[PDB]
Amino acid sequence: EAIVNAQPKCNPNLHYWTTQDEGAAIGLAWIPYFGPAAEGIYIEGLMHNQDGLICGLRQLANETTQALQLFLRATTELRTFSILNRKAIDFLLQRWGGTCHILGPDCCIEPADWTKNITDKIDQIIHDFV
Amino acid sequence: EAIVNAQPKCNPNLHYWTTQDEGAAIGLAWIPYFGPAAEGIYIEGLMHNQDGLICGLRQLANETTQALQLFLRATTELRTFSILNRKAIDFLLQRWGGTCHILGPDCCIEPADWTKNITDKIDQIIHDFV
Amino acid sequence: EAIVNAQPKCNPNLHYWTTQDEGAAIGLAWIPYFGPAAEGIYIEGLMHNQDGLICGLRQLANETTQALQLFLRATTELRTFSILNRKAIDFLLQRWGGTCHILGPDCCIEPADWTKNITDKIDQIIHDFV
Ligand SMILES: *[C@@H]1O[C@H](CO)[C@@H](O[C@@H]2O[C@H](CO)[C@@H](O[C@@H]3O[C@H](CO[C@H]4O[C@H](CO)[C@@H](O)[C@H](O)[C@@H]4O)[C@@H](O)[C@H](O)[C@@H]3O)[C@H](O)[C@H]2NC(C)=O)[C@H](O)[C@H]1NC(C)=O
Ligand SMILES: *[C@@H]1O[C@H](CO)[C@@H](O[C@@H]2O[C@H](CO)[C@@H](O[C@@H]3O[C@H](CO[C@H]4O[C@H](CO)[C@@H](O)[C@H](O)[C@@H]4O)[C@@H](O)[C@H](O)[C@@H]3O)[C@H](O)[C@H]2NC(C)=O)[C@H](O)[C@H]1NC(C)=O
Ligand SMILES: *[C@@H]1O[C@H](CO)[C@@H](O[C@@H]2O[C@H](CO)[C@@H](O[C@@H]3O[C@H](CO[C@H]4O[C@H](CO)[C@@H](O)[C@H](O)[C@@H]4O)[C@@H](O)[C@H](O)[C@@H]3O)[C@H](O)[C@H]2NC(C)=O)[C@H](O)[C@H]1NC(C)=O
Ligand SMILES: CSc1ccc2c(c1)N(CC[C@H]1CCCCN1C)c1ccccc1S2
Ligand SMILES: CSc1ccc2c(c1)N(CC[C@H]1CCCCN1C)c1ccccc1S2
Ligand SMILES: CSc1ccc2c(c1)N(CC[C@H]1CCCCN1C)c1ccccc1S2
Repeated sequence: EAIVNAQPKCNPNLHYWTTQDEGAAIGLAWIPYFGPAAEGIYIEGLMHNQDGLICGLRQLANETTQALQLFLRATTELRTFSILNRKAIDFLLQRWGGTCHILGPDCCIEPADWTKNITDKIDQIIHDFV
Repeated sequence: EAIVNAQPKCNPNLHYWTTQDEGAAIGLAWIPYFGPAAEGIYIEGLMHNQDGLICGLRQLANETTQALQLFLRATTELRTFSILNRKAIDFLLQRWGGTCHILGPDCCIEPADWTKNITDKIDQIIHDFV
Repeated sequence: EAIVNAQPKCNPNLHYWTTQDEGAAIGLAWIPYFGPAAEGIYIEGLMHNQDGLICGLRQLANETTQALQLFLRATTELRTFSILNRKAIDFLLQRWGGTCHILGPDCCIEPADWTKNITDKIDQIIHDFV
């Protein structure tokens, strides 16, 4: 489904903050006792609207809210950390949750290079005829 | 292993309640501020004992308790939400956790349709003989 | 990467404690009301330094701390239980997260036994010639 920004405005640039899971620690800075305080663990970056990604992203987050709110309504977990892990699992189950019928539309198996390994090796049983 | 109900009685019908992860929201009902209170988020349904599923299910839950209690004894999590996700992961690891030896018993790869794509395409190298 | 113990000493034996997820319960011992208290749920064992595993293990845990501390710094979860599950998911995504190109280096599909099922069944179309 296409994402069409339907907001009164779009800030086309995204000045973001995040954390780094394992920033190349400098010396002992990784030791909690010596390291940064809560305020100083953030990195920043600036992204522009190439391919319209920023305006699309603002619209996507907006459109995500209904399903996210409904998901939160139905869970009894107080804080939910597992959405991305569950999506990773669902990505795998959609592809590998059943028998992979080769050359079927729902089987992500490419036998290309290797059909050329047997059809190319027929001239070792037909052309080798003596 | 077969499930054999060994209870003094069986209620053969299951009047159930659950939640819907993303019920087709009507208007603004999905907004927590406007939506139902805790008591009003439930859907209901009624299932009968076709194939003996209800009596089997009551027995299954009964038999599950020992292993579930022992699992809970050994975890330090206060509330456990991850059992089904872990079972999904284990489903995948059992099938795809090693090398898939095609036509082996533990490899869920069907090369059927496509063995008929090469054995059917031999008459393009043997019957085409000129 | 090789693990080289660089500690002042190594205790070469590991007297360990753990829990058993589902110990073969004896009678009603699995019922929380009747079962062991927190102190009595542990099993023990003793492992020696065969293959240098114990000294390697002490070094591995030591070397793991930087990345583990940095991971903990960047999470907002108060208690983290999901590291091993996430590693299991990542194990699967590395192998099955894309299209599996058979006989490619990142495709864990063995067509061995079964290339001998078609190359062995050529003498049913070539040697059967009449
Ligand atoms: C995702 O993006 C959507 C588009 O920006 C957001 O839609 C907003 O939704 C709220 C309600 O949830 C609307 O607020 C209502 O506004 C009406 C009318 O407001 C004035 O404007 C009309 C002309 O449209 C005018 O004729 C009226 O007389 C009002 O003066 C109020 O009557 C309601 O009580 C209510 O306040 C927003 O207007 C609406 N925005 C737009 C641009 O349509 C949506 O909220 C976003 N989702 C999230 C989760 O943020
Ligand atoms: C799963 O289903 C099982 C089958 O319904 C449940 O088994 C129940 O287990 C409890 C103990 O955990 C038993 O309670 C005991 O009962 C005996 C005897 O009770 C009376 O009956 C005998 C005849 O059988 C009679 O001769 C006696 O004199 C008694 O008058 C008591 O002595 C014990 O102290 C204890 O209370 C249940 O009897 C038993 N039910 C059945 C139908 O066997 C099991 O509990 C279920 N699991 C869960 C987790 O719910
Ligand atoms: C993983 O294993 C590593 C190797 O065992 C551990 O390395 C330890 O790291 C701490 C700091 O994080 C060091 O403590 C420092 O020690 C120096 C010097 O101590 C004395 O020794 C030198 C000779 O090396 C001597 O010349 C000095 O005058 C000192 O008398 C202090 O100056 C610092 O203030 C600080 O205390 C350990 O020395 C170091 N151990 C070794 C064997 O190198 C590492 O800690 C382990 N990681 C975890 C998470 O446990
Ligand atoms: C469906 S994946 C997707 C969707 C939208 C955008 C992008 C990727 N990326 C990078 C992701 C970015 C997202 C926000 C947090 C920091 N990270 C790096 C980007 C790169 C350059 C300009 C704009 C954008 S927006
Ligand atoms: C091993 S999967 C399994 C095992 C037992 C039953 C069923 C599936 N289903 C539907 C599942 C049902 C379970 C309870 C919560 C609501 N959902 C829909 C069923 C359908 C119709 C009559 C009886 C049953 S019992
Ligand atoms: C990369 S997997 C790995 C790495 C190091 C060791 C081992 C496996 N095993 C068994 C695992 C053991 C680990 C500690 C908790 C209890 N369990 C059984 C072992 C067997 C016998 C002697 C030494 C060792 S150390």
